[PDB]
Amino acid sequence: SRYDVTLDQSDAELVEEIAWKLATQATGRPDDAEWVEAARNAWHAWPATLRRDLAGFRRDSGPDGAIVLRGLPVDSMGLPPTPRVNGSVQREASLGAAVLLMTACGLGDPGAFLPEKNGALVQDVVPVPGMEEFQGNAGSTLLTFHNENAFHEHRPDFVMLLCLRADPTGRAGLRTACVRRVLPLLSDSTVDALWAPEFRTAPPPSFQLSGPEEAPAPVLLGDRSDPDLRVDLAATEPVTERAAEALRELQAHFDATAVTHRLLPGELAIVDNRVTVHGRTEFTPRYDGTDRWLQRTFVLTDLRRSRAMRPADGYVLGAAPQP
Ligand SMILES: [Cl-]
Ligand SMILES: [Cl-]
Ligand SMILES: [Fe+2]
Repeated sequence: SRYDVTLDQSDAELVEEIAWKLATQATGRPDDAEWVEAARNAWHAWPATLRRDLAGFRRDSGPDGAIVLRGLPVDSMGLPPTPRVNGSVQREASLGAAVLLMTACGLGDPGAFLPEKNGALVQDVVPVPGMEEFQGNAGSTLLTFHNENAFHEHRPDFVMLLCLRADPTGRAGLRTACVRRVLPLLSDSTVDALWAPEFRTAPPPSFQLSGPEEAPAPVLLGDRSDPDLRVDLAATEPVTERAAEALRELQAHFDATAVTHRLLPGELAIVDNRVTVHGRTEFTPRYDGTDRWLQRTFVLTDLRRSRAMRPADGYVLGAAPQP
């Protein structure tokens, strides 16, 4: 399978060397344009085999709309305890930030949203005490299936998750479900419903004090046989009864066809957010610094499209127009 790639020893050693040099020698820090520029240049030093694998995935993300690469460099012996605060982000140069931002520049460009993790390009995904029931990074309850930032016009094209520390408890796993697997299984009425403009996905309160009551829109987008989708099973509200039934059937088939991944250190999951939803199983964190630790970076395949939301042609998307 070209969607599960283990680095051979030589390639893993070359990537480690490149990542260390970037992390230690590049001027500035990960969120600075000059550091992203260094990562972009560093990406082109990677082994050609890996660049070819990623280019292949970008061109065709396959029936599960996801790839896992294994054997990437993480400083396990140097890793501090897993962070325990909401909004934990990687502001300082590190091996993890190097790996993520280099890969981001290979697939497109990294990006982030000002109202989410303060627009940090490399974001920690860790369980936070008191946030157990929360539908987000910090929770440890069941995270229902969603496209990342489904409400947003310039939502991530890819979501990348690098594992620094595995969940020691064995109950946590990333779940990904692709529309390619479910579409041929869906009943005709459900398919019709999903193409109809009968679903409202409002932005979360963090993204606006508020205004424009979101116009109803379809869940399925683009080609009839190979559509994209835009859904959040927590946030998307059906406007009609048939839309409600359709979401229930959609969820059922996501659950039935989802791939569940327990990531290990040095493993990088890349999800095609145009065709694949993700979620996470419930688990019981230890909250003792040994818990699951992933770092996340979003990729925009055509950064240019979001320029109106990126002051100074930066990597942080805000808002506006207005009139
Ligand atoms: Cl490209
Ligand atoms: Cl996992
Ligand atoms: Fe998510």
